[PDB]
Amino acid sequence: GPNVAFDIKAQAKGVAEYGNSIMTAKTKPDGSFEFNHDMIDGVKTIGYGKLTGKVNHHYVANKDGSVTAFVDSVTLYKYEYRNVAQNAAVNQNIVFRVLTKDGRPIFEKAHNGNKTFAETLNKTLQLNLKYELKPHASSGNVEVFKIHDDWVHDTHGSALVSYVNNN
Amino acid sequence: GPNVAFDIKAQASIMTAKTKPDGSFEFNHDMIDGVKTIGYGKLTGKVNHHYVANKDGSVTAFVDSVTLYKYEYRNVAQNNQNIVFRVLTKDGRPIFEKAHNGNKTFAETLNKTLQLNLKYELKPHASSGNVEVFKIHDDWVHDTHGSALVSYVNNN
Repeated sequence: GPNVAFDIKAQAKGVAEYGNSIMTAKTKPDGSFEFNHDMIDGVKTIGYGKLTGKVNHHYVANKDGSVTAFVDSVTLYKYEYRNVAQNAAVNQNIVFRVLTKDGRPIFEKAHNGNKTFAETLNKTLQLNLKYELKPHASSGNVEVFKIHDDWVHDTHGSALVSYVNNN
Repeated sequence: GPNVAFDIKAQASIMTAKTKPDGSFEFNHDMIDGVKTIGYGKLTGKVNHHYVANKDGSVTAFVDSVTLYKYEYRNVAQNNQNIVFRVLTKDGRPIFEKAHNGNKTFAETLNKTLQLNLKYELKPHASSGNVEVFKIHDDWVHDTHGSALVSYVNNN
């Protein structure tokens, strides 16, 4: 039967590809995963974010030692954020987004980073991918969704005129 | 005839003069980065107003419209930054929007007149108070955008 190593990881859009932005998720072989990120304000850590989910996949072993990996879909369960300290970039806000491979947003959460919370997504995104894998073959890195974790600084203002009759 | 003091200010980073009594103005703003200023923005325009003296001592200030000429940006320090400058009417309709990364110097021409059609009948020492004539957004995003990537290796 199969002898497949599964992983999931997150890499920031650079180009980069020097490997420094890569975060490996805690995973199980059934596809379960969990990403943890430190949120920086940026004098120190103000909180920890956690995205949980599961890749739905299954494997068929062949006689010759090759295997077929079916990557059916990927489910996102929760996004949680645990505030630890007060945000000292006090006019900046955080936006966390998850999007499909194709750029379509499916979750968005804007917040100031000072409140703990948990949001439930329970969103399954269909992939229907198949990798025919010879001995020692790798699928390589296959995007299954996108992530945005942004700092927003919004100086919103208005132009005010005034007139005084000095007589 | 008319003795009226005109002013224009920004309230909510956005500094407020220069101003001339004919209504011309410019707004200057600094983009900050850390505490090492990256560049300077400047928005120029003119308020279109005029004054009618009454026998009373009283004056009517007609605030007809405001014209926006240009938005200029000057990069002073080189270098994942989206910066967006917007101008909107006092009612919330965007009339100009510029996204940029901050590394290039540029000028955009707006030449937009926003009709105001306001009138303040001003008795001696009366004041219009603060009248909003348009809005500005000088937003700044630090992007960390990426992908979740799965991988499968056949270890046979």
